[PDB]
Amino acid sequence: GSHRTSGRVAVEEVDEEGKFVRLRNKSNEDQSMGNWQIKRQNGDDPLLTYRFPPKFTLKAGQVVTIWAAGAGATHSPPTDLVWKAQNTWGCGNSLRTALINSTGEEVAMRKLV
Repeated sequence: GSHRTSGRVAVEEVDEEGKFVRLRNKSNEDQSMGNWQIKRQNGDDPLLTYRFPPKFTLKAGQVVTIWAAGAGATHSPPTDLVWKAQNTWGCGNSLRTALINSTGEEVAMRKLV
C-alpha cells in the first residue's frame, strides 16, 4: 500500500482483516510515543482513534503491534498492545492508518486502496 514515514517510526503493516496495525522503529534511536495516537479511516466511516499509553517507548529497530479487542491477542508490552475500545480496526476497500505524535502532527501513514 501507499505509505510515508517521517522520523523514526513507520506504519509497517495494516491487516486487511482489521485485527492489527504494526509499527516499526526503523532508526537506531529509541522513540518516546507517550500520548501518540493512530487514526484509522475506513472508507467513508467516521474516524477511529487509538491512543497510546501516557508513557511508552518503542526501542530502536523494534516493532509493536496494536491489536483490536476481538483479535484473540493478549496485552503483552512492549511488543503487543491491545486496544480495548474497538473489537476491530475495520475493513474495506480503502483503509488509511496514520501515526500521530503527541502534538497532533501526522508522522507516518500507510494506506490500502
